[PDB]
Amino acid sequence: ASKLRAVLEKLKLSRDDISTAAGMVKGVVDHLLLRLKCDSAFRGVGLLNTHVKISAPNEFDVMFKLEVPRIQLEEYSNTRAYYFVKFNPLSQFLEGEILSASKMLSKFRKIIKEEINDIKDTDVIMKRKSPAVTLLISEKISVDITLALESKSSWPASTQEGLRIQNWLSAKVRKQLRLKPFYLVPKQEETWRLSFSHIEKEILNNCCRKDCLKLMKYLLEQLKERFKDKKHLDKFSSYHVKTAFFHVCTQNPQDSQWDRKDLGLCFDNCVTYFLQCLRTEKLENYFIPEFNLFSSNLIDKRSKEFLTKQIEYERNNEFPVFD
Repeated sequence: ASKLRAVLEKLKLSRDDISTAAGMVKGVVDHLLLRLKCDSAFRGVGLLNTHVKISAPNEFDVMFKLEVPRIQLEEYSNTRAYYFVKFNPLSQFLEGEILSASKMLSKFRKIIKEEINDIKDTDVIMKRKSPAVTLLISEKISVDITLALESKSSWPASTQEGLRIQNWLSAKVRKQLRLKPFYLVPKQEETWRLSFSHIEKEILNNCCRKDCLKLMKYLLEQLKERFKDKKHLDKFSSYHVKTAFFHVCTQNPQDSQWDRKDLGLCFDNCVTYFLQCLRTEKLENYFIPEFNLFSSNLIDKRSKEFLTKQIEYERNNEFPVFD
């Protein structure tokens, strides 16, 4: 608890340092939006605030939402996650009715690659590669730009038994969140994966819950840094940790179970469940119950067994990577 609270301080000591880089990123993304709106295709483009999400102190993530004027979806095979987008506008990115993910990004990447040349007293170069447009602002600040399709229609069938926040928060809240829009991002058979970045931020607003997530997130960040030379922990992300955390929040709905005094216990339980998911290879998507994020296809047993060893070692030795 003492060391965990000392780590939570180090996180507060890091966020105020990013205040500079936040403005540098915020300045560049605004430039790109000004041009994209001029284009007839990305005319209804906007920023979905997540201010911008942080993966590491020099690693940012931004998402450009584009409200497609009414869409129709077809579930590719029985993936429950990857769908086809079909259809006057956005007719250049069509393979008949099929909306091409490749074409959309190919246009998206070019337009951005034109604008980065514009200085604004700032250096910015693109890394060609992967559903995101990666940009290195100056020489340190990295930004992964993603293009998502905002749909204000009802959520897909596979979401029906997701977002189990009835006992934890309320069923009226769940309903309210399911009225908010859902987004499709690319990932190659020209199929679009679902995303709920906005819903992740929503539950942060409404204990040591967020503190447990911060530590759990930081634990992964630090383990990835130590074994960055190795190619094992590159597959994992904050989403995997955050998804696992939400499952523990469902299992432990009461506010009494997340008391400020019981930080180490609550953190140990969050660590324990994440370890269980790696061993069992079962981390269900919190929105798509059938979709397993730790499926052998996505993440091999080598990467999970390796992460299991490190996190166990850390807990056993009072988290050496923190100090």
